[PDB]
Amino acid sequence: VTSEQLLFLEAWRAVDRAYVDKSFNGQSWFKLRETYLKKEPMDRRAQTYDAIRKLLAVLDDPFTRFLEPSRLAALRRGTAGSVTGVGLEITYDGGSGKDVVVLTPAPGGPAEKAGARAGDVIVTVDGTAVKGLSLYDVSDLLQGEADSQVEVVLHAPGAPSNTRTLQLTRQKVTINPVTFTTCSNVAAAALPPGAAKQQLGYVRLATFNSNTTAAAQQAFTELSKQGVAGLVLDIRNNGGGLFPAGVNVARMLVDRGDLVLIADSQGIRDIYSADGNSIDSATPLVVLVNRGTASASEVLAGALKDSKRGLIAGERTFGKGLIQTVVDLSDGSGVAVTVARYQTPAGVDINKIGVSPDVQLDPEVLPTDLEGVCRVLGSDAAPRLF
Repeated sequence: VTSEQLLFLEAWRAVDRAYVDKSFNGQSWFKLRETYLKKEPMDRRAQTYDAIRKLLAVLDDPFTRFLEPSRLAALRRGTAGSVTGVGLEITYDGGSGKDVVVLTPAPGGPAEKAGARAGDVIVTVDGTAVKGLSLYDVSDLLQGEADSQVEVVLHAPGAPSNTRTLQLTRQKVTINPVTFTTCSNVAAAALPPGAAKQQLGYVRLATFNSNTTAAAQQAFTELSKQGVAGLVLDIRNNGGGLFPAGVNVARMLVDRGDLVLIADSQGIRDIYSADGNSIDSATPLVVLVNRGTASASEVLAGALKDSKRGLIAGERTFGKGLIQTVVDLSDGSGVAVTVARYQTPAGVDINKIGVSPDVQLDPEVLPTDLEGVCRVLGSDAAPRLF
């Protein structure tokens, strides 16, 4: 057994042990391993890399890929530079014919500005058809020199005809995780049953990152302090990002019971529950969501709904429920692998299904800016949130 063969095996093993589906997409994982060891050239590192890649492909899971030591490192050093993008976070389609689609059009970003919406299929990036490419490959296409341009062609799902050809200028897009306000003189159409007052606390979590937690905490604390009659938690177009932030937020609102299950073809492998340490467990709550509501955000929504902590209003969410992790190799290289799936507290997959609203509403109706928000809520055509 050579060093190179030993390395290929670390990769094969990473999947053998961690993969989400222990039937390996109806393939004999073990048979593959032996076959490859006998048939695939692996005398030089570069070739062992090709072998791993070839191996990973049989699973037919676009999220599962191999990463070379440099790319891994660079992923890691990540976010920094004059490297800029177009305000687009991506993922693959919720039922894979293939497709790379928009996950999140960053608020006030180029893509956003141009009309790109969550869920839109990306056909090409500067002439190259992106279908089936690694998300890493795609990110690279969209990324580039500061203030430079790139052509993105997209179409609405199921309408390859209805395409739009975006000419985008690459620029850093700073984003804020949390904003909130108190809306006063709120219309009644918008108040929870029996509101002592016409005031709603509004909390906008546009993103789940490392800053979300502290800002959300503070927000709920103040609002509770003010005794608003109801809370509006807006997670529309929030790609999810940081899972832990999603859980911390949910613990702020739900004081007991289960929040989210981590499952695979084995059964439940892990679970996250309330820790009892909430900020507000009593003010009536409504959560705004939409098709751009994904991953950690959907976990939050699911927890709020299933526990009966709040109603869900808007339109069904993204349905992005897979969990990928990177397994590092001795190499310094790594295998990004899908290892689990989020399920709601009720035992339902987030993947494909998403979170469904209790109050079906046009998710467009409400603005995202504080002023505009209070304006629509305190008005004649204020949405019937509750």
